[PDB]
Amino acid sequence: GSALDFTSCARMNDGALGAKVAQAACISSCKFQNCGTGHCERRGGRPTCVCSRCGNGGGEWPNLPSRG
Repeated sequence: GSALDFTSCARMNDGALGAKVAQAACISSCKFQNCGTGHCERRGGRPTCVCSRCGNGGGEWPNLPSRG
């Protein structure tokens, strides 16, 4: 489909205003999928919306912590 964005956080590169739109769009979409929050993260040059603290999936582990 002819769309301006495929990801909620594409606007992250639309200036400071875009940053707010990006984060807002991201956070909202995350909540809808049962995620505590959302933040715009760039992956492979791609400005993607990544949800943090999700019910099923966790979030992220860059340092890789312990289990318990």
